[PDB]
Amino acid sequence: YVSLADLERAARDVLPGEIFDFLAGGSGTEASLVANRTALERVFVIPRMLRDLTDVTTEIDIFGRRAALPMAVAPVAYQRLFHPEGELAVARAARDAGVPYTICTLSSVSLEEIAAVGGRPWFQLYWLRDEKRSLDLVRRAEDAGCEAIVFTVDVPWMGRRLRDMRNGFALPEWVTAANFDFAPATWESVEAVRAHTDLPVVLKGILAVEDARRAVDAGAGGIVVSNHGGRQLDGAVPGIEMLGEIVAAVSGGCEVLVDGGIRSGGDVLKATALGASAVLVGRPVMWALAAAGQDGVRQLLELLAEEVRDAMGLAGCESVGAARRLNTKLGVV
Amino acid sequence: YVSLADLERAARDVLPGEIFDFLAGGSGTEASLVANRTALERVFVIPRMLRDLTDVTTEIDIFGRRAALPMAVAPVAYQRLFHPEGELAVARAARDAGVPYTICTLSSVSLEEIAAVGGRPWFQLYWLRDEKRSLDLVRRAEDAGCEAIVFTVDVPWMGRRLRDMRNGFALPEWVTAANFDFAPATWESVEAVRAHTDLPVVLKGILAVEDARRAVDAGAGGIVVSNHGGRQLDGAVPGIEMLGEIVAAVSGGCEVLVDGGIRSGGDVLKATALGASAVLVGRPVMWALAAAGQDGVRQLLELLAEEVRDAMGLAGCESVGAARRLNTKLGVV
Amino acid sequence: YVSLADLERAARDVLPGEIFDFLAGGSGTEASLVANRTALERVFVIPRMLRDLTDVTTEIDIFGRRAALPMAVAPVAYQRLFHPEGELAVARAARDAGVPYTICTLSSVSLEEIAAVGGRPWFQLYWLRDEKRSLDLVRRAEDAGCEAIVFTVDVPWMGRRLRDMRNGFALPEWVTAANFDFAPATWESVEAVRAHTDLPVVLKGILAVEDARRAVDAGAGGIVVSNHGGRQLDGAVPGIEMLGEIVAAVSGGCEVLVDGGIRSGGDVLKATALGASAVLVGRPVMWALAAAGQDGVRQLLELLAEEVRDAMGLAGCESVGAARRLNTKLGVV
Amino acid sequence: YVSLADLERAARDVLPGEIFDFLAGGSGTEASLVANRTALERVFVIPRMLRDLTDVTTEIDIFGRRAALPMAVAPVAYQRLFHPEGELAVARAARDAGVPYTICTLSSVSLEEIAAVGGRPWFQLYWLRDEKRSLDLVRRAEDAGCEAIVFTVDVPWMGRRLRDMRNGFALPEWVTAANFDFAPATWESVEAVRAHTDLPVVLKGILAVEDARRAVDAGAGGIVVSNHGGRQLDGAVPGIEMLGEIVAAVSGGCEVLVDGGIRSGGDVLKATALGASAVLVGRPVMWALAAAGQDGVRQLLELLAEEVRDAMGLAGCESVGAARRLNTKLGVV
Ligand SMILES: Cc1cc2nc3c(=O)[nH]c(=O)nc-3n(C[C@H](O)[C@H](O)[C@H](O)COP(=O)(O)O)c2cc1C
Ligand SMILES: Cc1cc2nc3c(=O)[nH]c(=O)nc-3n(C[C@H](O)[C@H](O)[C@H](O)COP(=O)(O)O)c2cc1C
Ligand SMILES: Cc1cc2nc3c(=O)[nH]c(=O)nc-3n(C[C@H](O)[C@H](O)[C@H](O)COP(=O)(O)O)c2cc1C
Ligand SMILES: Cc1cc2nc3c(=O)[nH]c(=O)nc-3n(C[C@H](O)[C@H](O)[C@H](O)COP(=O)(O)O)c2cc1C
Repeated sequence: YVSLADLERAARDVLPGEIFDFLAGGSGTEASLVANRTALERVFVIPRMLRDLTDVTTEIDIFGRRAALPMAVAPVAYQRLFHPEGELAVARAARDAGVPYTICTLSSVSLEEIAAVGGRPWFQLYWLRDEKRSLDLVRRAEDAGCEAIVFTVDVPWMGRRLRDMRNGFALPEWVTAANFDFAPATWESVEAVRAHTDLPVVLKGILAVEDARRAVDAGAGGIVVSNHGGRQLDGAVPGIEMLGEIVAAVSGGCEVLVDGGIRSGGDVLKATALGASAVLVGRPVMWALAAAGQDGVRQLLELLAEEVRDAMGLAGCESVGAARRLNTKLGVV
Repeated sequence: YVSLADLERAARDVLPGEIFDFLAGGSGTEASLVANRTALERVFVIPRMLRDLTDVTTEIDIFGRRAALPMAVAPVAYQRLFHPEGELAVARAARDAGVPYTICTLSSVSLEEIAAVGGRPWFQLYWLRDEKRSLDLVRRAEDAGCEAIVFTVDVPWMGRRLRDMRNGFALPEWVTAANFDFAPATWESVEAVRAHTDLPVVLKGILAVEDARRAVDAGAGGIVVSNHGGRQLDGAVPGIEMLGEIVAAVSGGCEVLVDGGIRSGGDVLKATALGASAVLVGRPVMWALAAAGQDGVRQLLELLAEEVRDAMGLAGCESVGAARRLNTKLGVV
Repeated sequence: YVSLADLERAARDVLPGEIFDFLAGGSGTEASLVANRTALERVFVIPRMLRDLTDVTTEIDIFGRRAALPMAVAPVAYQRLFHPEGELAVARAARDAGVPYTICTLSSVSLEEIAAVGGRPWFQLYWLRDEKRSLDLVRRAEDAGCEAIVFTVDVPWMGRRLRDMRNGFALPEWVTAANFDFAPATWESVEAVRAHTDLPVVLKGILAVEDARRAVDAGAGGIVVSNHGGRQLDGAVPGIEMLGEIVAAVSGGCEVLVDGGIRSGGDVLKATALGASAVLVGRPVMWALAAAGQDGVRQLLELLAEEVRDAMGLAGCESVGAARRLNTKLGVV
Repeated sequence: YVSLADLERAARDVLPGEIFDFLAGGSGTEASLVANRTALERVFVIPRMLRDLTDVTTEIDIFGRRAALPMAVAPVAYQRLFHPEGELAVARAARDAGVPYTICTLSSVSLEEIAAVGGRPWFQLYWLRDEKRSLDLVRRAEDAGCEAIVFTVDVPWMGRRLRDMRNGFALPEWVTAANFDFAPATWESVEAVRAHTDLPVVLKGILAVEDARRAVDAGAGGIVVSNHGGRQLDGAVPGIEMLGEIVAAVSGGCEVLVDGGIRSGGDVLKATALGASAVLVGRPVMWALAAAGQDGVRQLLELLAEEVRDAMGLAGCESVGAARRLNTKLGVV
């Protein structure tokens, strides 16, 4: 594979169409899904030349640990839909690549099994029925060694995914929510989580500048600027279009991650030049999982690592921090 | 039906082509018809997160009455073209959904029959030959229980609909202007109407900021910012592109509605975030009528209600007023 | 015919392909030819409502004479290429419609014969070999009753029309430059013409703001803001994109006309709302001539008159002067 | 041939597909390759009229010598891939046209043989393993009569050309790096070159404004504003989009050239109107070489000379300096 699009083609061949659609689709007319890509394609980097590249490193420190790239695997529910080893295959590859892996509340393998793989697991929280059950899930994740709580804040309920409606998509009997034997989150829920863990709390799904500021004021250690891959509000702005304004407003008060449509190392460089600390990558990781299991995810992460190193050096950046100081110019496609 | 476009497909199958063209077409090159959609597709919403959604309501108060959604059925002439029950089918469904229905001067069932269905009828006025006949039509509507006079102000004469010209389109003998057994309106006509009814007068077809201000000064209770679905001046700006500037200029002096290309609950949310009090929806209501009569219109209104509730909650809005305080960002499509 | 595009289709059927290409083509990659249309399609009018339209007139006064529309027939060389009656057919139709007709230096019928048709003839000058011959041509036109000298200023030499090169296009033996039995113009040439006629001198092919100002200072009675239909510099800005800035800079010191891609009455309204006094129309007049001779040109001018009246009234304009006070908004297509 | 695109079509017919791909391709998704063309297509020139064109000259003085056009042949490695005479054919045609030819470090004929053709040779440097070998290459070029050192500064390593990867492209055994029997450059490398030659040093591949300023401060005699034809960082801004800002920042302190997508004399005029001193042209020269050897390159240069003269005169420019004072306006395509 020489690009992430090679993996997309491989996954479309292997997966049943309704499962490919569950993975690929967005809500409504898919305007926000397409806009995530349009927005990245409009950004051009202004590279710097002639800088010392003798020790080019793609590593970052985030939430108390080194990561090999400014990237983590995004939370994607129900990974056994894509390959029989599901989350364990992805987590193993992420561990071996030095990339954090986000364990989902709706994982198809229990969070303790995935955490036992090792690596740098984070845990994604969907707020449950009552505060007590939600905090017990956070405590399970912390006891299992997860390093951050990624509280998803853009799902008071799930969006209207018309491909899934039209296909009548349902989970096969062999895929379950393995952490179980939901109610809309509010700022009060965030405070309950913050008060009941020492782990950094990361709010995923922030798009408004004032919500990013409030996240810092609320004690978040990070945010993910995101429209949920275009799967929640159809017509929500792409995270990449709010990133620069959000980075300026928080002015270093928390880590600012972004997701949505990251499909190459050059896209990682664009996100960092707009001020992101790191990106999440969702669908491409599942393409690699579907195409070739653990080895497929390994190959994807090796390719992304090469593309990130390549883009950084071509742009004159010996570190991710230097990449954040690059300027950009919007173009037309 | 899971989107309004499903209804469009259904109506194209059933209607004779020349009737589909009378419904779908615009004037001239159809530049303004297409621009109504382009303009909405360029608007992206910046949703808010983590707000209390325990009592999410789509209701508004307008012109003295509660409506279940920030939406009314736009005036569309000659509804028996689309289904034998015509206006009565649409009015019944609107009444049952809690949505105001606009009775047309050129309705194919008399305004008194449609008003007898109940619900919240408004009456749309085209200015007649003389002031006396025009005021007698207003008085008929008021006596029949209509709640607002929607005075259409963008039709000094009808635009040049080339599809209708090319098709030689004419009304079948079985469709008539049932209120009868026109001259261009001016500001003097507006004053004559205002002086002769206690009902709110709503000027439909305002695009210039100074005409919106003059409408308030003239005693209008509302305006509809509209290019008449691209059927009048070809090259007229979309209403959605003037809405924000008009809302600022009137600064609460009247209700500001918008129409043209509203095709989902997400489009309703965009219109409200740009400052509209409510929208009108025209062609989709006739698609539903053609496809399945009263039950089709009911299904359309149920779908729109679900989409509006969904979009509002995903955007963190427990009320329409909160949706009007959302910010937007223009993108590229 | 219900649009000017109906005439284009008719002319393509009848004309030999190489003659259609001589008419339709531009220079180079045809970037400026296409941009003339793109630019008009981006302009949207903000119409006014509720104004008195009881005496809607499309007439203007220009260069000392009333014209029935804010339009003249652009200079197009060698009209016998398109129909055997050539310029006489076009001039007769223009006279009967009350539209000025521009007689070309490179007309295929002598300027005195075309002027004898009557109407409001203008004369277009290409600067000749020496001042004396050029002034003798101006004097012929004045003696024959031409009312204005349209000095074309964007042709120091002819542009590179690749369709004509590829086709090896040449004039048939039966088409000649009937005024004959060229050198680049300069500001000195303009002064020589101005000093040797009392007729208004109109500089056709101005795009830079400072050249429009210099034209006023040089004693021009008008300018035509134009890129020569995309036939001269490939990459020259469309006239319609410079019009507003030029109208502001001359601030009434001369008439400001525009051409390039005017294809409907709505396009005339756009040009006037951007500040033009009048437009020229070139290719569509030749489509009508090719399709149906004099009667075809008559039908084109009747259609344009109807479209201009329609667009003006729909926009609330009882006169061309009111149309010049309309505002516009740029959109995306 | 009447346009450069005629030569592209000719070269595609003759070259093996993998060699055409090595020539045509870019890195990654080819976003920067396409953007070089998009960016030029968005620029429109505002031509001036009525100026004296009696002595229109396309000549410039650059790096101490007259050139017949504001253009040089860009460095393109391994020209024997395209025709058996390779660099000698191109250099002969450039010499006869009065155009500088850039000899590559990776030329497939030795730099001394190409320099012996005569003309105005420049020499392009890729920084080698150690300073000593790199300076010996500069000294060879200077001893052979090269007039400028074009130090390429955007290749710390080569970009990821996916067409070449997919094709498994490799040099045929009959094509070698004839100057031989690389390490990333830095500002220190530039100073080493500057201190060891009296020739002007030209930094090729500058895009950031501060790197252009630093180039002047470092003693460069010129820069080439360039993204390396979209072959280095995928997502790098087109040089043409940075040119105006760079020309303002250096404020005459060095020559500012541009490359990337120049495909006509009109594109040369656009580059000069944006402030370039001259352009480089790469791929089209190789299309001409592939199509017809030396005579093909001669024909390309004659066509470009005609197109540059044509565009300059149509724009009212009797010299390249006048063309640099033209204004431009961005449009939409
Ligand atoms: C099939 C699928 C399942 C997802 N599941 C979750 C989830 O359980 N929790 C969450 O916060 N986001 C979830 N997401 C959103 C992703 O974390 C991510 O925000 C989004 O896919 C955008 O990144 P991408 O364009 O790289 O896929 C899911 C996305 C997909 C496509
Ligand atoms: C077939 C048809 C008939 C219409 N009849 C009327 C009318 O009688 N009075 C009126 O004010 N507008 C009339 N309109 C305009 C609509 O009220 C509305 O402004 C327009 O269709 C834009 O909304 P849409 O895109 O949702 O259709 C008509 C529109 C259509 C398509
Ligand atoms: C076939 C042809 C011949 C033309 N001949 C002349 C001419 O003799 N003198 C002149 O000033 N412009 C000439 N023009 C330019 C037109 O006057 C006009 O500027 C241009 O065609 C743009 O208008 P349009 O888009 O309506 O065709 C010619 C244009 C065409 C297409
Ligand atoms: C096949 C090929 C080989 C090239 N070799 C070199 C090189 O050896 N040195 C260099 O500085 N640039 C090299 N370039 C970049 C060109 O000099 C030039 O910057 C680029 O092709 C953009 O110009 P164009 O669009 O006119 O091709 C090469 C480009 C191509 C296509």
